[PDB]
Amino acid sequence: DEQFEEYVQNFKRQEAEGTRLQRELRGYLAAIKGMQEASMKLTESLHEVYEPDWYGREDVKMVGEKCDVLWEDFHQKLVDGSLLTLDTYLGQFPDIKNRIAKRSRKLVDYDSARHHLEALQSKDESRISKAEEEFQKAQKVFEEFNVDLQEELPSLWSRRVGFYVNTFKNVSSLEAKFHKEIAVLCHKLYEVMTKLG
Amino acid sequence: DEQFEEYVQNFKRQEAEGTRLQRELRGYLAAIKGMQEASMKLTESLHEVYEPDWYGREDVKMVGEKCDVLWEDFHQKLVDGSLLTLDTYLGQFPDIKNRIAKRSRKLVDYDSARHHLEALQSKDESRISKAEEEFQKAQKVFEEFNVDLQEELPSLWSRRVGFYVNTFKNVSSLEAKFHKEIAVLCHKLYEVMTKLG
Ligand SMILES: [K+]
Ligand SMILES: [K+]
Ligand SMILES: [K+]
Ligand SMILES: [K+]
Repeated sequence: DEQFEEYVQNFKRQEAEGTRLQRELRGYLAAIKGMQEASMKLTESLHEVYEPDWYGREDVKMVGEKCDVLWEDFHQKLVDGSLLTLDTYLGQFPDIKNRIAKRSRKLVDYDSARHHLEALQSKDESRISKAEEEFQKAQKVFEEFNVDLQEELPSLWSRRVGFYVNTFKNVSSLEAKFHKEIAVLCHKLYEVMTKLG
Repeated sequence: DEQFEEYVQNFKRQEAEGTRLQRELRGYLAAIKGMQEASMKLTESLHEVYEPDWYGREDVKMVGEKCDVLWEDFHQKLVDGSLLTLDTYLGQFPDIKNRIAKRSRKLVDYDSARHHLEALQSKDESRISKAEEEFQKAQKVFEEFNVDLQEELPSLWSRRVGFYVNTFKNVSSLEAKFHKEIAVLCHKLYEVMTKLG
């Protein structure tokens, strides 16, 4: 009885952790959009202070071009990857929410239909059998909602540990390939600057 | 005469390019502060979803720690380096601005004192000599402002090309060392995640 109240405390928590992760992942993606655009303004002012063309304009426009492409693709891979995966995972929660509440009421109706056992503690056989049909009906409805959730709540909580683990794995790996690749483009820009000065 | 008007058009432009570069460099630094804090929130939610301690918490807290240090130091090196250098360079402009205007008026006073040559086209010797003292005085004042600026305006415009060049050199080099170093820390996080899953 109290074992299910423990599954609810675990569900309501797992839901908060997940919506918090979505918030902070939307915060991280917005900031990446912010450094991309801010970095692009900086490269554009360089392109203005370079006319006509001196000591490698073709190796400045190319660097500035594929830098924007790296930022552009990295943001999108996080949007279409780890953010979408987290949205679909959180979409599981509103239906389970409605059913946890439905079961709770179906439990009251079961316990009210059951406590009406005073009827068979006199008896009117036509009213006993009428109450039996309303008790058996209440027991089958409660057990339909309860049987499913008793499985689904500890089964969602189990895939929780490996869910946060897989999200951060794919994020850190997209980061690593973006930072390792942009570091090279940044170095090419430096090497073109040293050619000038 | 018109050669100095060309030095002013070059000064007023060089001032706009510089204030624009400061704007866009303050934009780039603000966004870096934004990705640092957003990345830190993301690592903090990981630290929450990790209790008690499993498959390397000491190699997650360390990664998250020195990631913040890289972001922290990179932002500061741009603040104390290339942004300060650009602020001090732009601080040269308001005084030169005041003197370009001062000279322009001193030129009118010179030309008004000079055009008063009609006095020696009759003559009153006491009024000629009085006008001479006011013409010679106006010529020495104009030439004091003009001689300096005739040097200082093409001398500031010359250090312009190599100024933007040195700013972007130091920026791209701080970027490159930050991105190359964070790419390694990001990879360590991935390697600790794979250990778990
Ligand atoms: K863009
Ligand atoms: K840049
Ligand atoms: K901080
Ligand atoms: K991260």
